[PDB]
Amino acid sequence: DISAKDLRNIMYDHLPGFGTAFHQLVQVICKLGKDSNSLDIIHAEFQASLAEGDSPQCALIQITKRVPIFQDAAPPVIHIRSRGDIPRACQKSLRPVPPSPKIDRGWVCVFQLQDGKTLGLKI
Ligand SMILES: O=C(O)Cc1ccc(N2C(=O)C(O)=C(C(=O)c3ccc(Cl)s3)[C@@H]2c2cc(Br)cs2)cc1
Repeated sequence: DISAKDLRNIMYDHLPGFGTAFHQLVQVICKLGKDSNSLDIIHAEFQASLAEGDSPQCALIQITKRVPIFQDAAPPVIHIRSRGDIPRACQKSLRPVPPSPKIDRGWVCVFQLQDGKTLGLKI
C-alpha cells in the first residue's frame, strides 16, 4: 500500500528541477490525497497519463481535473513565517489571491504569512 511519501518521491522522480510550482503541486496532491484515502486512484491516474504519453506536468494537472476530490476544490492554506520560506523556483509563480481560487484552475495552494499577507501559487 503506497504511502504519501512514496507517491511524492515517485512524482518528484518525473519532474525536472527542484522546488518548482509542480513540486509543490505534488506535495498538495499527496497531502489532500492522503486525507481522502485516494493515494491509490491518484497514483493510477498519474501512471495512466504517462502511459498515454502525457508529460508529467500535464499528468499532474489531469489529476486535479479527473480525481473527484480536487474538482471544484479550493486550494489548501499553508501557514509559513515569511516569503523566504517559499522555494526559489516558486517565487515567480506567486500571485495575489483572487476571489475564488480553485485547484483545477491552477491555484496550487495559498501561503498565509505570519504578518497576515497571503499569496497563491499559480500554474
Ligand atoms: O505524508 C503525509 O502524512 C501527508 C503530508 C503531510 C505533510 C506534508 N507537508 C509538509 O510536511 C510540508 O512541509 C509541506 C509543504 O507543502 C510546505 C511547507 C512549507 C512550505 Cl513553504 S511548503 C507539506 C504540506 C502540504 C499541505 Br496541502 C499542507 S503542508 C505533505 C504531506
